[PDB]
Amino acid sequence: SDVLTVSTVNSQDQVTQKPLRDSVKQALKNYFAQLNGQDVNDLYELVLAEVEQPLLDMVMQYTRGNQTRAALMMGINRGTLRKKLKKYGMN
Amino acid sequence: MFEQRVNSDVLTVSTVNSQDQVTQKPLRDSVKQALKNYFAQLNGQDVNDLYELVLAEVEQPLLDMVMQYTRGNQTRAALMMGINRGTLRKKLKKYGMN
DNA sequence: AAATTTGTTTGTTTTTTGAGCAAATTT
DNA sequence: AAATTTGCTCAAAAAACAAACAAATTT
Repeated sequence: SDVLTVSTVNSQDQVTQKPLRDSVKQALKNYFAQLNGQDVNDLYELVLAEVEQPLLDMVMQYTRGNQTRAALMMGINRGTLRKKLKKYGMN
Repeated sequence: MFEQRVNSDVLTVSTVNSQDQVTQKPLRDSVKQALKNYFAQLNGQDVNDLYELVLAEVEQPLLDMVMQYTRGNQTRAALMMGINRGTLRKKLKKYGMN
């Protein structure tokens, strides 16, 4: 059904899958909960950055550091990959 | 004084630990363990679109949640997300959420 | 009655892109 | 020895943009 899921455990010690989107939801819920009233400036180019670093780190781990297949997997350009690596400093 | 808070820890997701103790680990790891498992129960398939798949998993809620928090007001959400109002409407239309 | 926010468009800039290429590196 | 992947440059096509509004809606 859903390809992107994380394990969870309920009180009765049952491990159990759940969509990733359900964490992100929680993630944020909590963020907002936190700041009472403090304007939020850059929420998009934040969460992105907290989701690209792992995607990158991991779809390189999986390709043995082959930037070319790396890109083919991610469906984006050999170039823009080198950029995104520079951005988080990985290349 | 203000204790430091790393970015790792600015977006967190509660988890149970080795001493069934409730700790608070970065979203990062969710995205991390999510892809680990996506590879595991994969094998050999042509995977040409991995970026977009992740993205459309992360954009949906970000929008889902930001809109609920501005009780419908785009102009804010857009300003709050640090993105052009046009491109907000674009993204919305993509997932519904109109 | 204001004032804001919506729904459009019109043009510019910033980003992504393919397609080349020598040099380096893996097979 | 051969195939490939890097690191770069170019130009082209595409996505994001800010600035303008009238019409709609909310303060």
